Amino acid sequence: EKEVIDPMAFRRALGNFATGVTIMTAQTSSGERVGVTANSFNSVSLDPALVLWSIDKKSSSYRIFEEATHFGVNILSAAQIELSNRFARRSEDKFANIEFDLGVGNIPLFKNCSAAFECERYNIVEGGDHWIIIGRVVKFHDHGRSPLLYHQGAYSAVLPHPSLNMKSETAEGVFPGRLYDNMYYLLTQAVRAYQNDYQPKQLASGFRTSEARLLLVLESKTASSKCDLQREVAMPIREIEEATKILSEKGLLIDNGQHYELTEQGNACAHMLYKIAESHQEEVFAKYTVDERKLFKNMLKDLIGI
Amino acid sequence: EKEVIDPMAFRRALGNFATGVTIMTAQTSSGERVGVTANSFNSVSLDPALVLWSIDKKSSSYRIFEEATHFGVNILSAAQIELSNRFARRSEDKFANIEFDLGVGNIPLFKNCSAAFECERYNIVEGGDHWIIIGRVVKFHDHGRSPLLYHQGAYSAVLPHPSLNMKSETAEGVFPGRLYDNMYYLLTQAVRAYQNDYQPKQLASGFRTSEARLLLVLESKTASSKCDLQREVAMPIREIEEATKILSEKGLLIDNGQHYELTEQGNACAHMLYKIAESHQEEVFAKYTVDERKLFKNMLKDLIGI
Ligand SMILES: Cc1cc2nc3c(=O)[nH]c(=O)nc-3n(C[C@H](O)[C@H](O)[C@H](O)COP(=O)(O)O)c2cc1C
Ligand SMILES: Cc1cc2nc3c(=O)[nH]c(=O)nc-3n(C[C@H](O)[C@H](O)[C@H](O)COP(=O)(O)O)c2cc1C
Repeated sequence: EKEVIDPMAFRRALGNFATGVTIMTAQTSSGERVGVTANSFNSVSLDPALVLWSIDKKSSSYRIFEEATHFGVNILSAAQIELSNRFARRSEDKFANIEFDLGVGNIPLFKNCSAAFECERYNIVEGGDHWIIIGRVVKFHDHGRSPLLYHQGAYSAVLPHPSLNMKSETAEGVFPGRLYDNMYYLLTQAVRAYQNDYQPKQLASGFRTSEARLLLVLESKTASSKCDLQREVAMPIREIEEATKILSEKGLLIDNGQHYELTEQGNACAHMLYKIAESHQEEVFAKYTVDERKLFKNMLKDLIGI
Repeated sequence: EKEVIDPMAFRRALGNFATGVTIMTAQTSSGERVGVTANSFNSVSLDPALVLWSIDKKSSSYRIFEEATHFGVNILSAAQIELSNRFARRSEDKFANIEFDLGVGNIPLFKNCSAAFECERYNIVEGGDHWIIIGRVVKFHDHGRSPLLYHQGAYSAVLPHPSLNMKSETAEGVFPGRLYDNMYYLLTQAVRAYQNDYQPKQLASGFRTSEARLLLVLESKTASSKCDLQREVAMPIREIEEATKILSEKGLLIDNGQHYELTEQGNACAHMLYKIAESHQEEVFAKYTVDERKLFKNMLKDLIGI
């Protein structure tokens, strides 16, 4: 006896494992290039230096990866969401107007990535409805740029710094070291404390990141179109479609032909998410004047540059 | 003669791919049980439901994963750094004083995780100095808790929210939607902008996250133990040892046998990292009074709870 696994509910469960984001590329001697956004990448071995990913067996790009003797792994930085979206959708020329260099074996390498790996195709292994492609790394580029994150269906970023030592007996002892008493560290630890308050409440009310973002954006109806919407929620199109379907089942959203609109329940759920977020600062700043609180927001906007 | 890339430079480069953190567990019919912290996990296939990970061929736990018919994947939450560290070090009893449940095939399952996957051992594939273990998922748990991240040798958290539209001619148009105009959103965008200023300057200096943290902490924690140090910098032991070896070869750190100590050049680098962080806010808040900046800092600390 083997258990039947629902594939969409299993896909949602996998969204709990955060990953960076890559684009796998290859080009033949002929001149045919492929590039495929992928988060199935991981490392295997240091010597020999080996990495792997999993490509759909129905992919139109599989033939080129199978034939080309070399392929590249581009680790996207936080600034490359547009690249990630371009190479996630079939089109006539995914590379149109992209700048890229040629590594060994004609590997296409994008500029401004967090890192890149030039691989020789090493082995191809059966993987259910995917093929597992194992590559030997023969060259790499390590730039260190802050990476693009993919988690619970949505694009995010890495929050810097180790946490405060919150059981310390001394006042300055809360900092991991005294040079962490600085404005940058304080801001990251304020975010971390806000998230620790807000996140469990959002989750206990039954919303995951991708659902939450669609509710908050669709409530305001600011350019409610498919390309405009993707840009605002920072999610893949495949994840927008999946998340509007769930919201539809919860009675929160209507998919009227071309665009999406919340229902009255959906509007109330969006507003409930706002009140949760605003709850923490309401409590923490209850004893500050309106002027002080107005001032705090303005200094925040000054660091942001708005 | 066989040419290979430097394994330790390669490991550093792989640090650019962010991942979650798992513990892999198994218990055989004879009662032998294992748990291994791992971040080589990823998904393979939706139908059949397949995932994989890679384990070191010299692992003393491999024999039990090879014997057990079933194994678990526990996706760790942000609050489980202690569990992560516990299951990353060889030990007489990793499971001592740890609460856990048993799944199918007596899989050890930990409490308070982000998610967990019960697998039947499906296939073991040659992986250089690792074995690639493929699992068929027979049951999953989807809790959605904020995840533990691992990036450039160190533990971090997720920075939430879609980025604001910096090219907006209107104040409202900056936000992905109007309900994102709240304190929590503004804090995360503040962190984003700060990091976009700080990060390329820390990179230009040659430091990755693991090195930077060690510098900042060791600059004032001149006598910390190896346990306290792991807790303070939020890095596993194995990364601390790798990072201090790099810092030693750069001339920034000495290992006198008992403790780690920064050199004169190490101290100067720690203070430079501090200046970079402090310089952004110093420029932006120049126009505010001495007491206005004091008020801002005090309000941040109220948010934190210190
Ligand atoms: C975040 C993200 C991760 C993805 N990861 C993978 C992957 O690991 N493997 C895969 O085959 N497709 C993945 N895709 C989908 C492919 O990008 C998509 O099928 C492909 O670009 C379609 O073009 P093709 O049919 O020419 O391959 C991913 C898409 C997104 C948005
Ligand atoms: C964040 C992190 C990720 C790790 N990932 C892996 C991995 O993917 N594969 C592996 O074999 N070991 C990995 N390790 C190391 C093992 O956890 C460690 O070697 C093991 O627990 C040693 O015990 P054993 O010799 O009894 O297996 C990782 C350690 C850490 C801290």
